[PDB]
Amino acid sequence: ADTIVAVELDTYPNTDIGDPSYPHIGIDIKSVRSKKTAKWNMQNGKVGTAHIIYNSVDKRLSAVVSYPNADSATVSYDVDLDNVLPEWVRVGLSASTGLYKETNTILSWSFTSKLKTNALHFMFNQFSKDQKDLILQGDATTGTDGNLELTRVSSNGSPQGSSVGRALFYAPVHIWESSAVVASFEATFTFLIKSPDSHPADGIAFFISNIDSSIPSGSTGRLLGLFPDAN
Amino acid sequence: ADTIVAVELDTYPNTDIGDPSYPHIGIDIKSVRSKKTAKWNMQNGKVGTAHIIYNSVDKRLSAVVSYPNADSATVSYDVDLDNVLPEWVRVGLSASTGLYKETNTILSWSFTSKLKSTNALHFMFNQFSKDQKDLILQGDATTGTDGNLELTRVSSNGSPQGSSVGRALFYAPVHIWESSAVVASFEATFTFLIKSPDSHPADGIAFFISNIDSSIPSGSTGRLLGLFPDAN
Amino acid sequence: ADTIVAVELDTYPNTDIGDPSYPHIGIDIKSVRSKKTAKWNMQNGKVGTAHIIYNSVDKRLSAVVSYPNADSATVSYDVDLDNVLPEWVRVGLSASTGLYKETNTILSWSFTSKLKSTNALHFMFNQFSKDQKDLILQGDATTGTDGNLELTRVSSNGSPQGSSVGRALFYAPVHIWESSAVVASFEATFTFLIKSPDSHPADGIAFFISNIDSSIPSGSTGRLLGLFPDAN
Amino acid sequence: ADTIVAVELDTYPNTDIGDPSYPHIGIDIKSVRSKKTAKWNMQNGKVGTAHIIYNSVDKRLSAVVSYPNADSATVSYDVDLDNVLPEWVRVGLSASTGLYKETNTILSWSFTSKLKTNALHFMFNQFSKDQKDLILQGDATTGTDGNLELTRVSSNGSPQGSSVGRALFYAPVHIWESSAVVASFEATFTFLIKSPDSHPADGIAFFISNIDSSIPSGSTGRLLGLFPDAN
DNA sequence: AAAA
DNA sequence: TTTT
DNA sequence: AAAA
DNA sequence: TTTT
Ligand SMILES: *OCCCCCCNc1c(NCCOCCO[C@H]2O[C@H](CO)[C@@H](O)[C@H](O)[C@@H]2O)c(=O)c1=O
Ligand SMILES: *OCCCCCCNc1c(NCCOCCO[C@H]2O[C@H](CO)[C@@H](O)[C@H](O)[C@@H]2O)c(=O)c1=O
Ligand SMILES: *OCCCCCCNc1c(NCCOCCO[C@H]2O[C@H](CO)[C@@H](O)[C@H](O)[C@@H]2O)c(=O)c1=O
Ligand SMILES: *OCCCCCCNc1c(NCCOCCO[C@H]2O[C@H](CO)[C@@H](O)[C@H](O)[C@@H]2O)c(=O)c1=O
Ligand SMILES: [Ca+2]
Ligand SMILES: [Ca+2]
Ligand SMILES: [Ca+2]
Ligand SMILES: [Ca+2]
Ligand SMILES: [Mn+2]
Ligand SMILES: [Mn+2]
Ligand SMILES: [Mn+2]
Ligand SMILES: [Mn+2]
Repeated sequence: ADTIVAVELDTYPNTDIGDPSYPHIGIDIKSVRSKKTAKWNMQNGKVGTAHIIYNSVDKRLSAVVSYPNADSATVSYDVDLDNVLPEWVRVGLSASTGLYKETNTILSWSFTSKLKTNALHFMFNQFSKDQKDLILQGDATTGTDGNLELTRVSSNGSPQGSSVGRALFYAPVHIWESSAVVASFEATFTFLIKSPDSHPADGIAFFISNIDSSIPSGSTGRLLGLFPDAN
Repeated sequence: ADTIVAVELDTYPNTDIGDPSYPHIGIDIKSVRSKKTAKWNMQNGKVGTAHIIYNSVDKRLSAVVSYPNADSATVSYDVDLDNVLPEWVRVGLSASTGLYKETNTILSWSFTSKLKSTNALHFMFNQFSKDQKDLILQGDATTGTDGNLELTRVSSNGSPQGSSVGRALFYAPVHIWESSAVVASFEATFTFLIKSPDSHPADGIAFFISNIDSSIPSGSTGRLLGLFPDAN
Repeated sequence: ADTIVAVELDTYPNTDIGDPSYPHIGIDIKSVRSKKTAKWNMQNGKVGTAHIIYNSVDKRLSAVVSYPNADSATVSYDVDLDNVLPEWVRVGLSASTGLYKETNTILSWSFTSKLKSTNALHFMFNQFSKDQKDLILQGDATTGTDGNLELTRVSSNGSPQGSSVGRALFYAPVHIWESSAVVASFEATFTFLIKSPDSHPADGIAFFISNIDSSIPSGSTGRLLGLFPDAN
Repeated sequence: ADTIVAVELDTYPNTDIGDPSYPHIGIDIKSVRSKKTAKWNMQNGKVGTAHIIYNSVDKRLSAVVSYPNADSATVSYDVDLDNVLPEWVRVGLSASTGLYKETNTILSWSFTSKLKTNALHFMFNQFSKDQKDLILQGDATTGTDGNLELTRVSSNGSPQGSSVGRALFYAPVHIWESSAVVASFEATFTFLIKSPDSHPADGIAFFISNIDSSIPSGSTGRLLGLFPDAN
């Protein structure tokens, strides 16, 4: 299948599949059962911020998710992405809903990759009606107040259940080389998760994948648009 | 047909199509007949450097080509690329040979594009791998040979072949202008090594912005530099 | 005296010194009498944005000032800063009030300078701390008030004071031009909030490049914008 | 005294002060006795490259020193620079010689700092005769083939013993804030260490210090222009 | 995350 | 460097 | 880093 | 908004 490494902003605890009993951030390595998690105090309708970092030296994938005027959440997992991912990858944001639902609004996404030096950088602070350096998969859309809406939102602004959508940057990234001195990537995105319901689901993920990655069929809900099963 | 705006490093004067009677740098807008040129003192087998710049304010496309410890060459043309290009483009390097030949070696290529309605794209190649998947290679272009980009065919001994044409396009489309936008800018830098046995080299290198789906137009070896289907 | 090149956001028309009879943006070169101006539709209490650009190729200094969902203003002047400025400079924001007054609030300031003989300097302020040690604060300028830079004096209730002048210079000198150099460029962006009770605001904000040792010239409140010792 | 955190490229083993019996790279925290070291195969007269990285998340200071076509060296030490350094600092390169000598030539120096976002970046690939965004201390000089020569080199190109010199970037850097989400810095420099003698000494360091840092008197040789004593 |  |  |  |  697809090979996936993601940082999940999981809003809906699924204990059936190893999620803690609380909204959490996790590092996922080729499984939705996160290799490490941390408690995350998600804030309904507040604009939040995610930072994902990694290098070839420390080989440590870390993330930090923040809101204005509140303690942030942070998770870290030592993994050699030489041993998980192919040298060439695409990077993306994925989001899903199931029985329960939420807006998965992205307001900004930036990415920097360095490899010795070769460099790639992009920054989206607005998203146009037809954003041709993005590959939109499933329910993802652009042009709605200059935002990226990963999951379906009706004309009345109401979020839909059983939705899944991703956004991949068009150009493949060189993420690791055998004969390389230093490699690093940084990712930042701002998100707005809103539910009128007292159960928000299912969350957002930054993800690196094989270039040809697709939404695995039925990967709505707990699977967050990343995984075909919950192993 | 393709819509093309290029900065040509033209090494071979083609008088049949308006090229001056000397190696020149020029701005080409939907034609190989440059809108403006300048004398260029090309140095056979010396590593040279090109800088291309533009913004939505001055709407002036300029370029500067340099060698170590020698006077540079410069050309400038006022053009609104809002009126010339589609909003969405790919950026590339093209090179060709014909009857006469030269190595069209690229050692480095960087590109920065910024657009405030800030959105930004930046890439920098200082080495090129055997399989460079964020480049679309067209015709004879190849990567992996001493970490370089070889736009036109080169034998095992580095000896250049005639009647060759190749381009390299960055994979991701670029937002180069928007109607509802305050400031847009791009800069491009690349280093090149043009080498010929004999003091008769051809045909040159170009930085080019095109429609995303741009391909090497049929027969566009030699004078046409991998950009133009005819010489209008 | 100080050697000054500025882009003025002049809110108060001073006819005694050649200002047009409207709020304007202008290029000032060693004089408060702008070398060129343009009408500027200032918006009282709206967060606005300024972009200043220049390169050694076009040798054209341009600026663009914008508000949300409204036509921008633009001004451009051809000047060789090789002939005007010293090689080594400091960059700054200046603001002043006189008889009439306004908040001169800066919310963000970024600067990029590149010079190939590539040498590069980049800074970006999106928040400003209580003690910002990579800024040299001159006169009434202060930091820490809601993470902003307040160039001129503002009461506890945000009410602006008259007869105020303040500047903020980046601490490190910038290499803005070299004799033996191929390409040099700088860009500057800052966001500002100009607010007055009453439709009579004064006196405005400027991005400025100066001799490293530049100080607020004596008496340079009001029309002189913290830049000029007299109005020549 | 001055507060110093450095990555030392130590070419001369001083066993009297805890250096291993081989040329090494080390992390120094307010002492020349490195908190951690690693074997370094220094190459006489070859242009080498150093990378220093750190973030507020992993709070891990790492470095990697490389030459063309040879295995690199890398060292890492977990330290919270909130607890070592002041919020405001200057960054610099220091080099020294003693009884034994070497050219301490710097050909390039770049630095990036990010703090949430506020950012500082500089890159020197050439150094002019009068480089006014550098504070040169002791024997450091610029203009000699566009290089930075940290220690004294005679008119005949011969390196001098008992030399010490540093180069600090002019503008102070915000390296950590109490109420901050993410902070990172990256540093790259290329160096050319050459000795006609069979004993090269004493090495090069990237260093962060109090803004007002000075060459401690007699910090030639083993002390590398950083430390007043060898505790 | 709160009630059965 | 060939062709008018 | 090599010899005493 | 005052002064010619
Ligand atoms: O502090 C945490 C508050 C979250 C609400 C507490 C849980 N409430 C709850 C559960 N728990 C079992 C979860 O599995 C059933 C839901 O499965 C479907 O819905 C989710 C959400 O969209 C999705 O991940 C699945 O794939 C599937 O579509 C209940 O049954 C209940 O109520
Ligand atoms: O013995 C000294 C040789 C020096 C070369 C002289 C070049 N001739 C020349 C021209 N105009 C005629 C050029 O046409 C050449 C034929 O064109 C073919 O070759 C070129 C080079 O690859 C290519 O551009 C064409 O498309 C075609 O393949 C001058 O003005 C001048 O000098
Ligand atoms: O009741 C409606 C009031 C509207 C204000 C009218 C402004 N007057 C005016 C001028 N020219 C005269 C301006 O001189 C004002 C005195 O100058 C002092 O105040 C200003 C503002 O701080 C400052 O620039 C000076 O340096 C000095 O402090 C027009 O053309 C126009 O309109
Ligand atoms: O594989 C490693 C090869 C390096 C040479 C082997 C050591 N040779 C050596 C020593 N060892 C004792 C070192 O302390 C004496 C030198 O001290 C003076 O010189 C150094 C170098 O410039 C400096 O760090 C000190 O501060 C002082 O100036 C010898 O005595 C000998 O020979
Ligand atoms: Ca879940
Ligand atoms: Ca030609
Ligand atoms: Ca005025
Ligand atoms: Ca030592
Ligand atoms: Mn989970
Ligand atoms: Mn031509
Ligand atoms: Mn004015
Ligand atoms: Mn040591």
